Amino acid sequence: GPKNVSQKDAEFERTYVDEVNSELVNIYTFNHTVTRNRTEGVRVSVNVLNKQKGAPLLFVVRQKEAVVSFQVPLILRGMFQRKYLYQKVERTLCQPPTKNESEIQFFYVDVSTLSPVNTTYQLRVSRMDDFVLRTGEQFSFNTTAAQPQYFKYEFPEGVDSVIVKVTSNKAFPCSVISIQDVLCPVYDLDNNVAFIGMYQTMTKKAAITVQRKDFPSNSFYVVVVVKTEDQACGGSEPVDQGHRQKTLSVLVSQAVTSEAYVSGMLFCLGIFLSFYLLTVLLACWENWRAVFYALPVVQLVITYQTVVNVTGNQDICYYNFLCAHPLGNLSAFNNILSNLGYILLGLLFLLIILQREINHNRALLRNDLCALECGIPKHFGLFYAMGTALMMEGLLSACYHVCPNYTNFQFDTSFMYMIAGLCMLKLYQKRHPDSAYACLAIVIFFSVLGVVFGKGNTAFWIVFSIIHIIATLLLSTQLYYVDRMVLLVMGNVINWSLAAYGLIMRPNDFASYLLAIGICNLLLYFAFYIIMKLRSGERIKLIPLLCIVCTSVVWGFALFFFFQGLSTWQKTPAESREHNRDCILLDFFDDHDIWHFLSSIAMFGSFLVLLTLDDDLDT
Amino acid sequence: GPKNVSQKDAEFERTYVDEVNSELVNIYTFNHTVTRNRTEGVRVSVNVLNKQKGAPLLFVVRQKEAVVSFQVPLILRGMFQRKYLYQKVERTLCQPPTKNESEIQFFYVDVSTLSPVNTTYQLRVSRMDDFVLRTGEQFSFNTTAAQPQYFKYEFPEGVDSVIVKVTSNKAFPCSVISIQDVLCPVYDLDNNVAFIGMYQTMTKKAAITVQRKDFPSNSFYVVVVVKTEDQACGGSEPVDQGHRQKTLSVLVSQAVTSEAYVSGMLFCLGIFLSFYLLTVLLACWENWRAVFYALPVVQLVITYQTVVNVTGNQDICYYNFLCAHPLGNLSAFNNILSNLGYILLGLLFLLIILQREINHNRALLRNDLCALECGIPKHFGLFYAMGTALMMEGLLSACYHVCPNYTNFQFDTSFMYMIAGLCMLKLYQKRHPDSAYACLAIVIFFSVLGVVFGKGNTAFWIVFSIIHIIATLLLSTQLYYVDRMVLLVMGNVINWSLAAYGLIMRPNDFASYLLAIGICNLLLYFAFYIIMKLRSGERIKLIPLLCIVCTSVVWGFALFFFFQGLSTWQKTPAESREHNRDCILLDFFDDHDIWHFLSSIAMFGSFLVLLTLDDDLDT
Ligand SMILES: *[C@@H]1O[C@H](CO)[C@@H](O[C@@H]2O[C@H](CO)[C@@H](O)[C@H](O)[C@H]2NC(C)=O)[C@H](O)[C@H]1NC(C)=O
Ligand SMILES: *[C@@H]1O[C@H](CO)[C@@H](O[C@@H]2O[C@H](CO)[C@@H](O)[C@H](O)[C@H]2NC(C)=O)[C@H](O)[C@H]1NC(C)=O
Ligand SMILES: *[C@@H]1O[C@H](CO)[C@@H](O[C@@H]2O[C@H](CO)[C@@H](O)[C@H](O)[C@H]2NC(C)=O)[C@H](O)[C@H]1NC(C)=O
Ligand SMILES: *[C@@H]1O[C@H](CO)[C@@H](O[C@@H]2O[C@H](CO)[C@@H](O)[C@H](O)[C@H]2NC(C)=O)[C@H](O)[C@H]1NC(C)=O
Ligand SMILES: *[C@@H]1O[C@H](CO)[C@@H](O)[C@H](O)[C@H]1NC(C)=O
Ligand SMILES: *[C@@H]1O[C@H](CO)[C@@H](O)[C@H](O)[C@H]1NC(C)=O
Ligand SMILES: *[C@@H]1O[C@H](CO)[C@@H](O)[C@H](O)[C@H]1NC(C)=O
Ligand SMILES: *[C@@H]1O[C@H](CO)[C@@H](O)[C@H](O)[C@H]1NC(C)=O
Ligand SMILES: *[C@@H]1O[C@H](CO)[C@@H](O)[C@H](O)[C@H]1NC(C)=O
Ligand SMILES: *[C@@H]1O[C@H](CO)[C@@H](O)[C@H](O)[C@H]1NC(C)=O
Ligand SMILES: [Zn+2]
Ligand SMILES: [Zn+2]
Repeated sequence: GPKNVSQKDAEFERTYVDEVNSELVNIYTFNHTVTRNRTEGVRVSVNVLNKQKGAPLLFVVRQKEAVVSFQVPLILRGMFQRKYLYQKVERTLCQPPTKNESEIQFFYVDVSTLSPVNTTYQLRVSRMDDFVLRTGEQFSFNTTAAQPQYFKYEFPEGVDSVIVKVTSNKAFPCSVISIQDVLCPVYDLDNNVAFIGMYQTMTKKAAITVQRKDFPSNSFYVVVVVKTEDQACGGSEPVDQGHRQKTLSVLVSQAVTSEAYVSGMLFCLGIFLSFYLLTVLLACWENWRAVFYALPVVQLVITYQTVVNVTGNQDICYYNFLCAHPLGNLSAFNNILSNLGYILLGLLFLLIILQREINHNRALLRNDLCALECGIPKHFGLFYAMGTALMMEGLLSACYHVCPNYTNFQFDTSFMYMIAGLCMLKLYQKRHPDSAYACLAIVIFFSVLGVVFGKGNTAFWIVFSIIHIIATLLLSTQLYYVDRMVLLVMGNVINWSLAAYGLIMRPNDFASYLLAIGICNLLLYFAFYIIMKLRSGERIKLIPLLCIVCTSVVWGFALFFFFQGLSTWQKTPAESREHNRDCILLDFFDDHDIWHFLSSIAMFGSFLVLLTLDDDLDT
Repeated sequence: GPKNVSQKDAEFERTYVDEVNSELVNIYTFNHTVTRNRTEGVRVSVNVLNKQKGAPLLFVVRQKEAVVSFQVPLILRGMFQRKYLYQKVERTLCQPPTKNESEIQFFYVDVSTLSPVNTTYQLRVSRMDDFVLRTGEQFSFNTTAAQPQYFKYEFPEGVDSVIVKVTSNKAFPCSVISIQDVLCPVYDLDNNVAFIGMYQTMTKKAAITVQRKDFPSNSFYVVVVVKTEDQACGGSEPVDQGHRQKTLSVLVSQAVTSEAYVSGMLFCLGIFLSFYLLTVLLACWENWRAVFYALPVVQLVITYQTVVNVTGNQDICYYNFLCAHPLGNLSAFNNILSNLGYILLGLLFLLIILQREINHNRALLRNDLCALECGIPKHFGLFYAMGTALMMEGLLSACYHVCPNYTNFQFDTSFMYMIAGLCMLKLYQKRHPDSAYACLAIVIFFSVLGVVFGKGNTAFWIVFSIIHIIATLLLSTQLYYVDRMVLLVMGNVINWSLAAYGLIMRPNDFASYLLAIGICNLLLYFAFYIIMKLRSGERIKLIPLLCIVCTSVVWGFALFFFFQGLSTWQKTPAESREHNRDCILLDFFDDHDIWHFLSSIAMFGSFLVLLTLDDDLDT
């Protein structure tokens, strides 16, 4: 007649080799017994042998309630009208749940083409024996840009959230890992995948935190889809592309139940309400025996945070996805407690100055002669800024850590130098009792130029490297005697030891690097201040000296953890996600959160250097 | 046998009514003669009559080089697992260009289902006689969420850019208008549409500017896709949804060729190099006859601008899409020249102060007695700020107008009050020659609270309304005699006339509204300053008075155009795009760009009030 329609009764796990004309159509009738409980996923797999350029095979999979139709050799899209041609196509068949416990279910495969030559294909329908994922058990597979895959997970009895971790041992097939509910169809194509769910482009690691209140089915599909071009991960006639494949590994493990939150917050209070206990008991017994930054920052952040929450495109906020414990609508709630050190110490510092000035004033009322002529003259208008600034660093970082990003970046660390600036100002306002804000603004502007060029050319880096060493020998002679020539020994080597470290690494983060120059230069001056006392008639009581060794150590651990993550921020969040790590402390905090703890203790303990350093000069 | 396969030879523009079992499949063989030049688009259309709940029809359209397969009644997705069921499906068939001038082309339709009851459908394949769009000719059609449509445009001989304008007379089907190249397939589904191209959610208006350098085919497809739920436009068992349809209208018109740019830029220079000409000729003949805002602003903007340029999601930047002439990578280049008034007048102002102070200093060298005791004492450290501030308002608005948005919003107008503040400070520093920055920061913070609540509840508005009238009677008695009680007459009514206007409209924009309070309150004080002179022995020369009438008028036109668009910024850029308008002046500038022109002339002409107002007090 017009055409030829052949109706074979097909079988699972067998390979059929056949031929189709422009005048022949093949229909295969597969059938499987589905069970309500032990769902198994069917998976079709076709492969056209030595196809010419004439006309594709057209494959239709007809279930009871869905039609899925593709054409082999599949042709996929590049950026600039580039085409890729895959000879081998695979697809898992979505199928909805059943009201009966077990029932027989049919589906048909229809193979046809409109080319006048006998095309030979290779059809094999095989059942998946590893569909449903199990909690805490690794699993490996393969996928290409023509053969997307997806697996099922269903939450156990009494697990309210999991974290789907997917890893790969190599870089450049670029996968997308979407997470979708269990209602057919499954959006596992390059165009479909971004439609719904909450995805994550991966290169070596992806981690998605899932909570079963969003899934009334108590289950979800994990969908892995490779991409034709690697531009979104930092890479560089149809072009056959079947030679490019990706091996992966998926592990689903339960998240922290509820105690890591309670035992995490009872750790911040336990070591900062400890200082309040300590100083009060130390002071009591012994004695008688800015807004211009608050406004623009926050309202951008609230706008930016909800975007992912309402879109599920997790390439926006540069969290540490392996340790990011959500609470409410906050996706990294453990990076916000970490900023309790500033809010609880920058305030405690102010209380110290209050009573210090209040205790002082009574001496004038007592008509003390010392208060008028003995000791360095009082100036507590700068201490009230250091105490104020610290409290404002734990508020512009708690707002940065709601979506860390290239845009949001300057908010925290730029204000950090201000704190370091006041320490530099106070020492110079001490010895020479008779401005720098431009330099802090310049540094921010330089970091802004270092923000417009953070991944800037290495030519820019050596420009900064050269300029820094010029400013190294410039400020060297500003404060310049055997002891004086001792200064330039370390004052120039340490800066060399840092600028050189820049070229060896070229951290994509810049402002955070300048912070390293900040302390590493400043911390030297403290010694330069102390060596003045030791090599003169000046002395040190045990109260200030004790606050010198301790704070010189907490600046050691802090600068260690501040270095544990320094390159853990790159372009293309897919690359920046390769560096995430599990939670070190209490399984709630990681390296960075330790830095927010140690920095606030390093700084507060260096304020109480200045406060009591020149307190032996009273008499 | 196993099934029944019927092979009909079908015909165009006829309606076939047939039945299918779980044991019958229909195959229709359509054929059309395609021509290289006059491409016509085929369009299938199926409709299932009184379908039960059992099992869908499955439709496959098999061309020579593509398979398109759906299932009727189509089921579409809501937000929270809501399903919608369409009984009627339509689709235009994509088909690639032909190497022959004209050739016969076949395609098959396959109708089959797996339900055991005779389902009756209604298949009609009809050719489209209005496929290819023509330049400058309106065109109307219809579409639903099951029947997406797309049309073709190909650029004429010598037209380098067009603007696709689509309008609708009603609001709430939410369409998406993508623009894609002419390579099959066409992504005209809810999931596909966002994949590639450059789309725009519409409610009443959409306008996409297209440039044929991005399309080597010299043509593109305009794709219209309705949406099931109206949430993205501000709205509120499967639920049958075929009763909801959208009528549209598409007009493609050529953009400004090249002269609107040259004749636009030769308009900014012609009226600001005019002032330089004017004042120099007026002065010469007659006489002898901050950085803390530059850094955070810009680098966010460059990051934000390229996102649309690399994604084509034009619901991000709140341009005026009907008048937005691109140049380079800037999408609204006519909103950036408009800010040449500040850069060219805030600088000219400084030149005035220079020679004013330079001419002054020689009087002291000449040992003039007047310069020491006659006239109000000189203080040009505040004028050098007003001249500096103006130049910095035409730089934080030229950076805002690269993507206007809720986040980017505060950059320009917040700094505007600073300029108004110095004018208020100068007058009070004049009469009382012996701070407000907190109020400007508070206003920004209040506008920040008005930014966190811009669309805030009307309860918030009346709070501001009540508080403003309290501050109306508060500052009234600060500066308080028949003339003194004249002050409170207008000083309180005008503020009432504004706060009341707020409740009648409740503009979603807030900071811009506060600007209206800014001038409308400030502008009254100028009169309050002038009425002091007129009702005393004080006088006015013709040089200052001339600069009073003129600047009181340019504050009339400016506040007119500043009101022509005040609600033209809402939530959901689909709604905010209903308010766009064509270009008024030179077909390059619109209402807002006139405001950037008149504001800079209104301000500069009010500085030269203060400069020369009290210049009759010399002797
Ligand atoms: C369902 O498919 C199976 C194939 O897996 C069919 O079972 C075959 O039946 C034939 C005829 O008796 C025998 O070769 C075997 O019993 C089966 N073949 C196998 C297991 O390879 C079965 O007929 C199909 N069901 C229906 C209703 O057609
Ligand atoms: C993924 O693909 C790789 C091939 O790239 C598979 O590795 C092959 O299969 C087994 C397992 O090692 C060996 O017998 C072959 O020699 C392997 N080939 C190579 C080149 O290594 C791997 O098994 C696949 N992963 C699966 C099936 O889970
Ligand atoms: C292409 O389709 C057309 C239908 O539009 C077929 O033309 C029909 O041919 C029959 C047989 O002679 C006659 O009824 C008319 O000539 C046509 N019917 C119409 C116009 O309604 C034509 O046969 C098809 N071509 C092929 C090769 O099958
Ligand atoms: C879009 O649909 C409307 C119906 O909602 C069509 O209007 C109908 O068709 C013609 C044109 O006015 C009239 O004879 C009918 O009475 C109209 N019905 C109603 C209720 O107004 C309109 O024609 C369609 N647009 C097209 C086909 O371009
Ligand atoms: C296939 O078509 C040919 C026509 O040449 C003829 O043998 C018959 O119609 C069909 N036979 C089979 C086995 O399909
Ligand atoms: C199982 O499914 C069949 C349809 O194949 C249906 O007729 C039957 O009612 C179902 N079982 C029960 C217990 O309802
Ligand atoms: C293959 O093509 C030949 C034409 O040479 C034709 O006779 C034959 O029927 C086709 N199919 C097979 C299975 O040989
Ligand atoms: C349809 O199937 C029936 C079987 O009951 C039989 O008439 C024949 O096989 C087929 N007839 C037609 C016209 O398709
Ligand atoms: C027109 O198309 C046919 C295929 O149907 C092809 O054989 C022929 O070569 C084409 N015409 C020319 C001039 O190449
Ligand atoms: C409709 O269903 C009946 C069963 O009652 C069956 O006999 C018949 O073949 C079906 N088709 C038509 C066209 O009547
Ligand atoms: Zn931090
Ligand atoms: Zn503006």
